[PDB]
Amino acid sequence: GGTIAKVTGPSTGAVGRNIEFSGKDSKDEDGKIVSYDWDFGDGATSRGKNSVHAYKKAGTYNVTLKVTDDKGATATESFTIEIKN
Repeated sequence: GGTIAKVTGPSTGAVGRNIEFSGKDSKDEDGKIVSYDWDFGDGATSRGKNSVHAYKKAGTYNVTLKVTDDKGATATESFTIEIKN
């Protein structure tokens, strides 16, 4: 009930194009979020509230964001993106 991850991005994209994802709307109800860990669903990862990824192959990818708060609690949320050739 405290901390929530939120993922903002496009539901579709194209192979080879840089796609911007944001965690900006993530929240700790009683403190601050200190880190943003992304997994783009193709083995790639990144850190930072606003992160970027290009997919190398068509597919449907489940992007996850794990946020950590200033109490060390974590929360994860998912976002599905369909990448066409």
